[PDB]
Amino acid sequence: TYTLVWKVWILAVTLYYAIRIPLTLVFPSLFSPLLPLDILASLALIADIPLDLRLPDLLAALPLDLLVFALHLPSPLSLLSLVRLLKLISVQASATRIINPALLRLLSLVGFILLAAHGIACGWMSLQPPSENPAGTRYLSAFYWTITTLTTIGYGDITPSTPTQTVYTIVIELLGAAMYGLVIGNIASLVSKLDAAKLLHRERVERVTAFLSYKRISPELQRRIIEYFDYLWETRRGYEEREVLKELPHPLRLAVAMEIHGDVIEKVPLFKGAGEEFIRDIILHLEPVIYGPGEYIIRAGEMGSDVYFINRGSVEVLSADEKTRYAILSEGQFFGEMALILRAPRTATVRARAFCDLYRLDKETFDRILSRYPEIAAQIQELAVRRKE
Amino acid sequence: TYTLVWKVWILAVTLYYAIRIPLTLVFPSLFSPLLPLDILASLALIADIPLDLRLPDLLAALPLDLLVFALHLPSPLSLLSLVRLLKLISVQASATRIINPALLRLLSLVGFILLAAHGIACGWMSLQPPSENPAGTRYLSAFYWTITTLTTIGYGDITPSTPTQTVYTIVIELLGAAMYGLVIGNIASLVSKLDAAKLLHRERVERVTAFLSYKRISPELQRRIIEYFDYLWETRRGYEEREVLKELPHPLRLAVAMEIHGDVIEKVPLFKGAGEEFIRDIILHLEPVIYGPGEYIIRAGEMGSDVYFINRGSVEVLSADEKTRYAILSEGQFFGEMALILRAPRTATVRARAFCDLYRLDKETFDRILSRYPEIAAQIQELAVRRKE
Amino acid sequence: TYTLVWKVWILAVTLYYAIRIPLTLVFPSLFSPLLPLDILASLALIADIPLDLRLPDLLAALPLDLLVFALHLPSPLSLLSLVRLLKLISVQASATRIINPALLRLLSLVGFILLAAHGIACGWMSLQPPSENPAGTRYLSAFYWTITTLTTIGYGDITPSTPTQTVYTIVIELLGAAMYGLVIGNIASLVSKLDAAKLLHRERVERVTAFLSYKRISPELQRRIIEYFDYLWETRRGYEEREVLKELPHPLRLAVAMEIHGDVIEKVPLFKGAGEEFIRDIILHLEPVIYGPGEYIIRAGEMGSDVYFINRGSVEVLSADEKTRYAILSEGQFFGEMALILRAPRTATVRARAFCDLYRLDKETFDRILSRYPEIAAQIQELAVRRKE
Amino acid sequence: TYTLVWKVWILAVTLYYAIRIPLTLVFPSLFSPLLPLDILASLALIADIPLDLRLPDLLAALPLDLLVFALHLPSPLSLLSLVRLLKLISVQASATRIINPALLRLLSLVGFILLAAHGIACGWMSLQPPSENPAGTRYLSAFYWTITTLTTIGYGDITPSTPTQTVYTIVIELLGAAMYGLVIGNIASLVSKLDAAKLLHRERVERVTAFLSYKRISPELQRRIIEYFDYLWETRRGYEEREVLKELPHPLRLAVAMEIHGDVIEKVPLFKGAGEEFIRDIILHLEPVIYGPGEYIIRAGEMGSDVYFINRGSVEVLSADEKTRYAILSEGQFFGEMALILRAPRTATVRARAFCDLYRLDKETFDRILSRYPEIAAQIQELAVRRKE
Ligand SMILES: Nc1ncnc2c1ncn2[C@@H]1O[C@@H]2COP(=O)(O)O[C@H]2[C@H]1O
Ligand SMILES: Nc1ncnc2c1ncn2[C@@H]1O[C@@H]2COP(=O)(O)O[C@H]2[C@H]1O
Ligand SMILES: Nc1ncnc2c1ncn2[C@@H]1O[C@@H]2COP(=O)(O)O[C@H]2[C@H]1O
Ligand SMILES: Nc1ncnc2c1ncn2[C@@H]1O[C@@H]2COP(=O)(O)O[C@H]2[C@H]1O
Repeated sequence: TYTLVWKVWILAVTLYYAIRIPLTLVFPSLFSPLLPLDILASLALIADIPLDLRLPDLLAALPLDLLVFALHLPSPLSLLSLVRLLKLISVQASATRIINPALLRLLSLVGFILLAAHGIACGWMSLQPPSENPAGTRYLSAFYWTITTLTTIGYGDITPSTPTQTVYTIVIELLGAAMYGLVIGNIASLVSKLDAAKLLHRERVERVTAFLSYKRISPELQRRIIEYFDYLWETRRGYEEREVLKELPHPLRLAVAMEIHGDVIEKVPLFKGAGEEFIRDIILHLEPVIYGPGEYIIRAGEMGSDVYFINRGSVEVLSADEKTRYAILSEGQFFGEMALILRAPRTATVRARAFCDLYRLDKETFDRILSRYPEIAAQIQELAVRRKE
Repeated sequence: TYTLVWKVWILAVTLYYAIRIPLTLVFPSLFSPLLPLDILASLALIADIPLDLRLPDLLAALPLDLLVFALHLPSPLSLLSLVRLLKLISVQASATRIINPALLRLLSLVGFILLAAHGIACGWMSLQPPSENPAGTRYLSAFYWTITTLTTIGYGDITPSTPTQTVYTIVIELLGAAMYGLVIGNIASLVSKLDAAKLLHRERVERVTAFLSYKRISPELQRRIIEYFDYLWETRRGYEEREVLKELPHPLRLAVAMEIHGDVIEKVPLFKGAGEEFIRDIILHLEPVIYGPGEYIIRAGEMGSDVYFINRGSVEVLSADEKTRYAILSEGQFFGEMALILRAPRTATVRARAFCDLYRLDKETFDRILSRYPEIAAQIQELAVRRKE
Repeated sequence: TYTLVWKVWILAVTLYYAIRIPLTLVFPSLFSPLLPLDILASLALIADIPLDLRLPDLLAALPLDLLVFALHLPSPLSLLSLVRLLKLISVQASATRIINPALLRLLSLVGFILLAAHGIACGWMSLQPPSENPAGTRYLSAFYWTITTLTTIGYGDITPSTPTQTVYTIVIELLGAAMYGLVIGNIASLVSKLDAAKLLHRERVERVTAFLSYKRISPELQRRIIEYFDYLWETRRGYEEREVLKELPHPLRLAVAMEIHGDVIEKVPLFKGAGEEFIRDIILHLEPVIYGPGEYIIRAGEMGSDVYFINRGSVEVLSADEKTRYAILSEGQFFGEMALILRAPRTATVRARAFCDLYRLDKETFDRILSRYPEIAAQIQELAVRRKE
Repeated sequence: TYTLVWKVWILAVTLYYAIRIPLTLVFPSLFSPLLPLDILASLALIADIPLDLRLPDLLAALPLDLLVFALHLPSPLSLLSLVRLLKLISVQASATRIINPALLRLLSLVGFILLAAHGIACGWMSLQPPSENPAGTRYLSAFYWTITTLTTIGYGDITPSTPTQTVYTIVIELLGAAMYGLVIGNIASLVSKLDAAKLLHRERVERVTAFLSYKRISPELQRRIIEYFDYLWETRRGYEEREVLKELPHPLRLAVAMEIHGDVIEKVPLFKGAGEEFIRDIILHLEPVIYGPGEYIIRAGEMGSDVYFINRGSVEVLSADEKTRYAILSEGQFFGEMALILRAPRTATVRARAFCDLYRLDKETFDRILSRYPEIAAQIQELAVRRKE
């Protein structure tokens, strides 16, 4: 598309105006050689209102410039040529519609302050006696004074000497030295929001760890609490899927979930090739859970019935005691299905070989699934009746 | 009413005192020509206590001024004429009872600091040797010094030279340079609360978008999540009606709801002209929901029964498959009524042609409505039995 | 008690040390006339460890002073007499155990900074060439420089001139100019917590009012929403009783409730003189609710049964229509009792004459009360059977 | 282990580089005697990439130094030797993996600013005319100027005099005087998080106390609310066990609970020596509760059945009236067991002699325990039948 190119070009034109117009207000020797480079940017300003896809555009586009300097209008009225700076109040919002915004906003404030400093320096250069000095060093001194005043440092090596300069510096010391604190506060607060996810996984971890270390916790447990937390930050960046997705409506949430959980989908044998309405009914009820190594899930005799679907990692099935391990299950399989099918207590124990994450599904949705969909229930039936040895 | 006029006049009088009294304390040549303009404001100060609809008013109204300058009381005791400044401590609270308060408060703090600066400058002008200089430039220099000190810039071009001036500037450098930081912090924090609604629709959108862009989401879904969010900001400003209205009591909430949801009311045929107690029983249970274009609502076979009332936009009804579209529904109509009436599963599918918002009503309130109100149930009965083709 | 007197005396002694010890470190001409006033404060320092009802006390109490100046120990080692300042690190915490703490903390930080400024000024006075000047003006100049540096104003009229002074001022410009910002930030944040209740009733009111004024709400409703809110702030200061009292345990909550709701207690005829276990069972289930004038409570035909106990204000009972008003009820009475007793729908309508607040009690606790306590049920029975006309 | 030693050594080497490299950039007379101390640190830099258990390490380890000064490369290109400072951007994160982090982070920011100040001072020393002055005082003056500028104090005693110096000081006054505010804000905010637990027990206590003191609460109740709160802070530091432990998964939560509640375990006679599956089923359902002295728990006639296990303190059993105290129970015992066993109302009253904390267990888990485990039910049966006198 070319809308990005046009927006970048408009930004370039409105920065050209911002840098140029006060500087040519101070020095009238310009605008004679820079004339050909101004008509193009002026006709590229009235051609932006038709490209709607608004009062700033109406006021700023009309060529109020190029005549103020033409008729050589005197000084108390020549300040009305400054209205071509009103594109910024819209550009700062239109540039947002393109990169993390917490980054685009951070930069826009920085340019703004470097434009305000230039404008104030050009203002201070004007109301001075005519001194036979080069223009470049005069601008350097004016900008040095403006940065000294705005930062509330105040060296005092160069200070006002006339009542007009005194009033001007009072106005600056109030206004600019207030917005510098304001903009620096905003930027300082918004730098701390570049991370967002790192901060919460750290606040949560510190909150848990302070309480754990306050008590006389053995080193072993304290080893695992910090390993799980690191695993969660690595694989999920501290995000909470549920907590994010209860802001969206139901169809958008379903569409997002069917792509987010698309890894466990087409992995287990019994989901793919089993219709498209079952896969929509069951996708929202799959919830993630993490079990670390050397940790138990089923303890062979408990109530409840919660099928567990292996996403990543290997799970090991054991008896009610340590003896006679049956087998080992891997990625894309599941276990714990006959607790509700046969109406019997748990008949085996399961551990985790490594950091394996897996999806747990409740009993109510599961027995509703059995009561509604016959052939999937039959497949579970034959798998359970075969799994008897 | 004239209470606004009287309050504005009292504000004008208490600003006249604030600007004048220290300035006439410094210069005793005044108060001779300004006498006729003082008696009116003094008699407009004792006439405010009777207009109650209070200790500041009691202390400040009594003409302690106009005698201090009369008897020409000496300097160490003449400072007791400053008590006419105690109207501000009430005026700053009484002006609130009139425009967003987050705007009225922002301005009141700005005037306060420009009054404190003037008072401090008038103070610094006093304890100086008598210099043969014009009064205007002397006030300008004093105000320049006060603004330099309060802003913590400190050029140092004009500095104290006597022990009394040194003690005065120590007092200012502590006290005023503390409240300047305090007031600027308050104003900086309260500028960010002018928006309120824009901020939350932006924090929520960034929170969702960061997680969406962290994953490998296709561009299509990412297109719709941001279109819905923009539609919600345009039509609701990011507000949450439920979340706002669970602070009010039940009768106030009902009265607010019957005006807020008054658009869907008198629009559908079966609500207006159907009593006034049904319309009170059902107004609180209507909840809004948004469905975007190309999105499904009913999938022809599901459980549940939730009638959907069309507020704005057109909804299209389809079969269990793509073939044989029945008809199209428009603004002010509804669908999905016979799921509970006939005790049958959903017999049709519905999509959205554009961004249509609609109101969903639960099954419990609906069957209670059927069990309580006979004639509305009969109207639904005849509409359902006619809608069989 | 005398513990307050002893604590105030200890504060006076530890402020005497704080003001005196660096000042006598700078000027060795003292400590000769001030000797009798030091032994008393020194023996009032070793007598505080026995009054336990602790390392700061152990280190600071031992008379390390009074010998440093005695043997006239040289300068590089005389700084070890400063350890008598270590009582402050405990006093700042012990003074809390006495007035809103948000006020006591605000003042303690202010004294701390005025002690740090004095200590730094006394430090700067020392490493100077011997100048034949009065001591008072020298201290004034040193304190002026210290306040200029700590506030980050920096006039620059008096500046370091020796390498030792340069190192000292670098140390101050880092350390003191950091804690001044720190302490001022703390004080600025904690000034805004003096109110606490005013802020929340204002944030809530603005949050509701912004949404109400965004919509096209009639002036009448907007009149009542703001009157109720003002009534709630006047009678409850914006507090939420429930929200406060679910931090306490059950017995403390019961003890607090039996005193808070003691106004409605011994007011209605049927509670006082009706045992002490019923009054404990029912005190926690009474909840407050506010109904404004011209507002309805019962609409004659609804389901539910919620007895309403009149706390303050008059309530008016009406028929199902406007005609034939029955009577008027006043403070200390109740209504709406036979909805559950006779198993009949509501037979009357009730309005509010003015801003009357009243207590609502649910149906489950009420019918449990009827099922458990016989004589109160009999009293309700006879009152209901008499109230048939 | 030796990984801590290696990490400390790497920190020492990267601080040696940070202090040395700009200082030898300014003064070329060095690097001749300091050569033997550089080769060791350079070969201790390429030996860190193999010890992985990464682009900063790749760029910084290659000996780009030691040749820039060798060939005596000119000034506009000699600045490329600064790349050996890129270890800090990793070291600041790797030092975290070792002491409360809220302390390690506080210190890392302080070193960073003292390194930035040194770098800026060394920069300012360079672009100066050659003055016949000692190097030490020149560095002292440069560092004094850098600290004056970064702190936004600005004495102005020494100021730039050349255009290059003016551009340099503009760059510093923007950049360094922005990050000084940023880092000081971060450190000021993070100092207030060293406590964490103290703050919440204080915010909660103030929130409760403001409401209690707003009402006309008697002094007696106000005495106990503050004693319980102090007891809770002493024995639990204001922590909420439940609220912390609903962030961990179920097996980690169980493992943590079986160590946290290990005090009440092996204390009561009937838990230890009663299997290992009962002790896992019941450990998560024990919840703590605190009852102060002179407070009632059971009032002899109520419904419900909640066994109470004595952790610490003595509990006293009384009749339905004051007469005929039966006995006294101590640490490690329990009461209130026959409310569900005999299906009878409460037959006794119990008070608290002192601040005794105890564990309450609900009725559903208790009757499930009775229905599942026979021998523990039999032990409760025989204890209840013996406890009949
Ligand atoms: N021999 C086996 N081979 C494969 N899977 C098994 C075997 N024995 C038990 N399982 C699985 O392990 C599960 C443990 O709990 P369930 O009894 O609910 O259901 C069990 C089966 O899913
Ligand atoms: N031919 C039709 N004309 C109008 N509305 C229909 C038609 N067919 C179905 N509907 C509506 O579409 C709804 C789809 O779900 P229900 O079966 O619950 O109820 C259905 C009717 O409200
Ligand atoms: N004539 C009356 N005198 C006093 N109270 C009444 C009278 N009529 C109705 N009430 C009360 O008003 C209540 C309205 O609702 P209820 O019918 O639940 O119970 C009613 C009584 O408590
Ligand atoms: N004489 C006694 N000796 C020991 N314990 C008792 C005695 N009488 C009552 N209790 C205990 O006190 C409890 C009070 O409530 P319960 O009746 O539920 O169960 C009671 C017993 O656990």
